[PDB]
Amino acid sequence: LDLSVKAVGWGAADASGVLQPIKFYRRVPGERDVKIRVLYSGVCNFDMEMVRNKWGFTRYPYVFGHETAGEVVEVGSKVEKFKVGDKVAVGCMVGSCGQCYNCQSGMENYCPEPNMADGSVYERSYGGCSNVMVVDEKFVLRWPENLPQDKGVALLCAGVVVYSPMKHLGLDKPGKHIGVFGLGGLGSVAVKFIKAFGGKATVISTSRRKEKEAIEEHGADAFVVNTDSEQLKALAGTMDGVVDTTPGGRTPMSLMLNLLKFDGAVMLVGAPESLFELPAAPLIMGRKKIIGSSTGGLKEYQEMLDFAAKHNIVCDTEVIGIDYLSTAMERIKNLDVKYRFAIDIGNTLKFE
Amino acid sequence: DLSVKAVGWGAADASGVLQPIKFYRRVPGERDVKIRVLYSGVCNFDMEMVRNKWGFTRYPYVFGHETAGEVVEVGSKVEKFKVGDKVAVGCMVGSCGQCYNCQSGMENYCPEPNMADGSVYQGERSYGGCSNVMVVDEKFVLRWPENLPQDKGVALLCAGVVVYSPMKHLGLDKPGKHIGVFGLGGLGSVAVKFIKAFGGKATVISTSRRKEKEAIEEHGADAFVVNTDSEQLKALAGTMDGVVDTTPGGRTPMSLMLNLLKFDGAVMLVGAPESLFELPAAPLIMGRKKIIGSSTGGLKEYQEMLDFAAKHNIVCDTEVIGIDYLSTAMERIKNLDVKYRFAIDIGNTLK
Ligand SMILES: NC(=O)c1ccc[n+]([C@@H]2O[C@H](COP(=O)([O-])OP(=O)(O)OC[C@H]3O[C@@H](n4cnc5c(N)ncnc54)[C@H](OP(=O)(O)O)[C@@H]3O)[C@@H](O)[C@H]2O)c1
Ligand SMILES: NC(=O)c1ccc[n+]([C@@H]2O[C@H](COP(=O)([O-])OP(=O)(O)OC[C@H]3O[C@@H](n4cnc5c(N)ncnc54)[C@H](OP(=O)(O)O)[C@@H]3O)[C@@H](O)[C@H]2O)c1
Ligand SMILES: [Zn+2]
Ligand SMILES: [Zn+2]
Ligand SMILES: [Zn+2]
Ligand SMILES: [Zn+2]
Repeated sequence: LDLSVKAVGWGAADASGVLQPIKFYRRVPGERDVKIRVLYSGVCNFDMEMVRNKWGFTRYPYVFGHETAGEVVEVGSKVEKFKVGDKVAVGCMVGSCGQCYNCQSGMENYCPEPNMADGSVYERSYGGCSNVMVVDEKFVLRWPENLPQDKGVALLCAGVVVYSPMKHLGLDKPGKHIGVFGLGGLGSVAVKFIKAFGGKATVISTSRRKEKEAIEEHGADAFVVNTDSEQLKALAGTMDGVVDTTPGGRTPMSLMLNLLKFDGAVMLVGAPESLFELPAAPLIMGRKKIIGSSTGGLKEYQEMLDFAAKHNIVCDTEVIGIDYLSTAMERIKNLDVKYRFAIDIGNTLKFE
Repeated sequence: DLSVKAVGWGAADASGVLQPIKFYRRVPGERDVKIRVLYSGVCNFDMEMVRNKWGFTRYPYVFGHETAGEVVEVGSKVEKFKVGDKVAVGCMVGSCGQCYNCQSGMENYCPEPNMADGSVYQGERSYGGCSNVMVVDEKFVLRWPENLPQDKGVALLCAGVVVYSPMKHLGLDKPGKHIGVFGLGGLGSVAVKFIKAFGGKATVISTSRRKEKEAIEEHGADAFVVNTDSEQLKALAGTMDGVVDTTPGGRTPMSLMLNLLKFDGAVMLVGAPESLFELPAAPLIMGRKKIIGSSTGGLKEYQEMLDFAAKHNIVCDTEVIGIDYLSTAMERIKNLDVKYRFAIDIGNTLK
């Protein structure tokens, strides 16, 4: 009896970054392992850049996927969390050292030795844009019954990235006024989380066309175009926090600091592109802070999903077949999707 | 009503030529404390303010945010201070008293602070503590601990509070923490001494190789590194819970300070802003690191800081001078030729 787990995934074989199918094996499920039939895989800006090795974290062959939703088809004998049939998800990590202070305190995303699903080096692994995953139960998330997997799968990226810093800073309280720069996947979900927390959300966007969806769909309290200097001046000193989802350096730090109240925080989550110019005087005079954040701990992933489910929050998602992946990447780059693609792996990814 | 006849030192205009300035203080109201000034600290801030370096200076200008003296009179409703008590006044003599910051004891972040030296941070016209007498609302008067000398201690009102406040806010005032300190002057040296007394570890990064001995032997630093020693700094990557930057803003690379931090580390900027920092986002994001600024402290923090310094016998290295040396002292302050602060003996030399 051949036990091996045959898999196929999409990514790049070479540094050229040309998208291709990649055949490989998953390990046989150990006693604590969960074998997952992948139903949906999110794709985002991060994946699009990783395939071209924008940041030097990519090892080839490279199968992307840090946004994975599926169903349990097999469990190891000592698995307690999940049974066959259960809907589950996997985020950016499939392992950590488990003995460092970060791991002990539930911040596995800041383990010095993370085991990334897509194998990014910042074990040799293949990501969730594949037919099947085998993952230790610790790193598998329970999927809430009331969330659809197709529209929800992007929460694993869009959701956790914004939820984690807001919780860390204690901004997830009623009454807080939070500004959000850039209304894409992260931006839109941030607005929806802020409203559900009982806060007030202001959107600053480069796209005037997004006013309607910001106000009418996401429930933002205000929408401001980034070039509207007089309106931005008027919002000086009004925000408990600012969430910057724009590429690092594309929004002036001086603007973001000026919008903050005393003790306010700028939360940088966007991909670094260029240096910020940082004036010290606003930080010092206002005891303001700038903080960065990447993904979230395992607990935060689960809490985020449970929260989204409670308030019926999803990410605006376009569901596509695997054969459209090349075009999807182009649309991601051109900011021509509202706001994320989800790949229907379960129905469209096939062998040979 | 005006009453108390007063003399202070400062400048009449932007030339910054030091002179005596004659004025009157108000009669103590019911909540006021009249203070005979015994010592006044002077520092970089004062030296620059007299020349209006930053445009905050209103003339005539009598500096002094580091004032220690004794109570000679109190208003009828003051109970906390009695005649004869040793006291101090810091940078503020008033605030709006009704904003969230004021209510939560962070008067230094009131939108409408009343500065001792009258610097426009609006704000009421005032003359600072480099004067023979002060009249101050009891709320803004500090109790001076008996076991600290006023002459060597008065600089704590500036050097001490500025570094103590952010470390407390960030929870860095705990045993085991490793804190880096850029610039070993008044703030730097006192920071080291606080860090050690908190039970932490202090590394000093300085531009002056000659300060190695005093850093280790006098202040109790665990390590000393020259700022141009790239290889040593590389080796300290990822070791520090916090970095205190006392250098002028923009003089220390932000990339260096971020690189020195551990996961969840904080950069604390307290130095006078001079030029923009270049901020790379990647270290912040990857390490969940933070950059914060801080200015002076709340009234409670001033008092806690003094009480703490007293408990551990912490003072600032101070050169005590007469008022007639003030012109030369300003020059030495600018040339970084004092270890590390001047205190003026007002009580005995200002007539
Ligand atoms: N920290 C983490 O853990 C983490 C994890 C995943 C992703 N990220 C990063 O988070 C960022 C946002 O993710 P996303 O999926 O929402 O990205 P996205 O769809 O590529 O862009 C989000 C929005 O940012 C604004 N924007 C994009 N490019 C811009 C530019 N050059 N100048 C100014 N504004 C620009 C646009 O908003 P408007 O149309 O409103 O102007 C756009 O809709 C990306 O940089 C991504 O790499 C970070
Ligand atoms: N945030 C606040 O509330 C507040 C309040 C008062 C003062 N301050 C500011 O805090 C800073 C420190 O005060 P201080 O009285 O300790 O200052 P200082 O005696 O003028 O300078 C302190 C030390 O900083 C270093 N330094 C000075 N100029 C430098 C330069 N151009 N480049 C690099 N390093 C330089 C030197 O250390 P090394 O010899 O070791 O290199 C010097 O001994 C000043 O900028 C002061 O204005 C802030
Ligand atoms: Zn670990
Ligand atoms: Zn993603
Ligand atoms: Zn106030
Ligand atoms: Zn001072």
